[PDB]
Amino acid sequence: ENLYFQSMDLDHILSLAEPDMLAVNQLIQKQVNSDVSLINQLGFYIVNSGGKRLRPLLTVLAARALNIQTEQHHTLAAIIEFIHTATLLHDDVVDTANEVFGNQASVLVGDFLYTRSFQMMVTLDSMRVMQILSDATNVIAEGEVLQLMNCNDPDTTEESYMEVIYSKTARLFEAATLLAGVLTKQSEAIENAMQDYGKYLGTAFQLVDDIMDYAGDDLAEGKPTLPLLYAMWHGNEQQTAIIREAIETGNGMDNLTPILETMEQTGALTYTKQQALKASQQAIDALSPIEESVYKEALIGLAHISVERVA
Amino acid sequence: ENLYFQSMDLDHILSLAEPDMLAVNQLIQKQVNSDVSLINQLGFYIVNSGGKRLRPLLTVLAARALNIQTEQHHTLAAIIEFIHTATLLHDDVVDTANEVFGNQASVLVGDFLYTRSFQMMVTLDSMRVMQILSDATNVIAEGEVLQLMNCNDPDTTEESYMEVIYSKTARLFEAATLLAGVLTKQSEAIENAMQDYGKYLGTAFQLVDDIMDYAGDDLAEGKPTLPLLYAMWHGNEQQTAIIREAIETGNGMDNLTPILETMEQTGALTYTKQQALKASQQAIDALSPIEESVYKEALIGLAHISVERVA
Ligand SMILES: O=C(O)CCCC(=O)O
Ligand SMILES: O=C(O)CCCC(=O)O
Repeated sequence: ENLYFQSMDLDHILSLAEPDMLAVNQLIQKQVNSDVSLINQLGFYIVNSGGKRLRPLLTVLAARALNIQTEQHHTLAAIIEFIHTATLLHDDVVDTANEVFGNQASVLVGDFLYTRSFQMMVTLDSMRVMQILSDATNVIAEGEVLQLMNCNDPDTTEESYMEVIYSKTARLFEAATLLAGVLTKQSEAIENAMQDYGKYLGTAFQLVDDIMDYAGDDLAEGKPTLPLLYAMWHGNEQQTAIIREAIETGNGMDNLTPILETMEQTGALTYTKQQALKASQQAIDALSPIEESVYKEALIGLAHISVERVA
Repeated sequence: ENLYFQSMDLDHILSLAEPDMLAVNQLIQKQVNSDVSLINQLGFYIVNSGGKRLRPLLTVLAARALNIQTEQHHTLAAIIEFIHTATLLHDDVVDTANEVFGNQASVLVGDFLYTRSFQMMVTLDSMRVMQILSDATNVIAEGEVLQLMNCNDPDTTEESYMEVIYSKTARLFEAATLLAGVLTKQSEAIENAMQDYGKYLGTAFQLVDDIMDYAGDDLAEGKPTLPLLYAMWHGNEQQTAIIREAIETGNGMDNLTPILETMEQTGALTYTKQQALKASQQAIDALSPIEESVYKEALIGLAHISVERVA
């Protein structure tokens, strides 16, 4: 009887969003602009298709699900993607544009994007927007530093890993969806609903990323992600010691297959997949208060799509 | 007859400002804080005496010259110094905390300070403050990129050099003094007066810095500053070619004394000193509309002090 039993697939999501996404991409091009040639060249290299990405998609779908009557979500989407791009540039120094243009330029163009995003925020003329994004971006910075601290630390806890995911990835998604609610003057209940959707969706996406690494860039650098940690926690004495050493010394690739084996035997990747599935469902469940629309259906489909590669 | 004929000296300026400056330094300590250990350690290393510096001094003197009735200038001073410190950290990558803690951490803690400064701005509850500082910080980023472009470029013009000084140094001073006017709800005329004071003061300070380099860190890196450029422009054919090559190749120290000689013969350092003197006087002249007070006298003394080492 239910003709719309299937969740919305990616092609339909992307077709639905396309007019908004192309408008975001155009705004990003016009906003990347400065008189300074190097900014324009590095900018082109890193953000020429910036409006055609996941965080802008989320943002425009959220705003349309909330019946936005302006084009302020195009500005918001560009802000969010500039924050993401600035973060990426800076993270690749501390670990690409920095390989191509140097650490220095990548840092400074990161700052150019970052500061420009705040200038765009000011055009929205909302102190609440500034509060939300200044809080979010400070959290991101803290999360990136916490991540850098955890590197080579085999005593990293599950809670600390999850705090890194939350701060460095999920918080920006959470802000984007909350801000769609702010711009459209929604109730506290609806704002909370959208905030939770973003937070959990972003969590799902990062968990899946960490799974797909092993399904070993992280291994190489001594990065303690959940699959590697969980394998260490549940492995036999020799397995645990191999992984501890890999984390401390970065020599994991010399024991690549034994480590991958430990992950299989302990169900470490499975456990991480379970956490991703949970986040995805929590995101979907958060949208209960939201009015039905094709944009709501797209947000639900995105949550399904986030964990598709993992089932 | 005039018992106060002498401009206020540095000891009197610093004594007058000390209660405010110690309050700024305390706020900076409390605001540097996070749960993340590395932020607290790098933070301590770079900003533990941040409230005892030139930009906070300027800011608190400006606000008191405008009869501020709150302590919002302590927040402003901390914001300005966080912006400066974040910039410095980032600039030292692209060229110290990065030598000590690594490029990566220095970049990210820079971002922590930067984003925290915006969170502090939000506490001032003024959209105009956010507009001014988002504009200023984007200008700084652009200026830092323009500087990086000019490096090793012997065709850099005087106008381009001055644009770098204006964007990378003077604009932040200009914002600080303008913002003292914004916080104390001054007229447009008084705001303009304070803005100009900061702009010209910051210009003076940077010119003096560039003079004092030669009075050869810049030489080493192919940096085209006014003294080196002017020497090239006015030197004989052999002198000009030596300096052109030094800029392009960074081999200037192999011709250290001939270059220094060219600067002497051409009056290149003198010409730059003349520009610094001019900026200093323009700053003093901008304060004409400001009500008399000991804080006004301190601002005037600071402008004199800026160029003292050069006369
Ligand atoms: O509701 C707020 O104003 C706080 C925003 C923090 C966030 O959830 O992203
Ligand atoms: O007056 C304004 O609102 C613009 C501030 C730019 C500046 O002079 O620093």
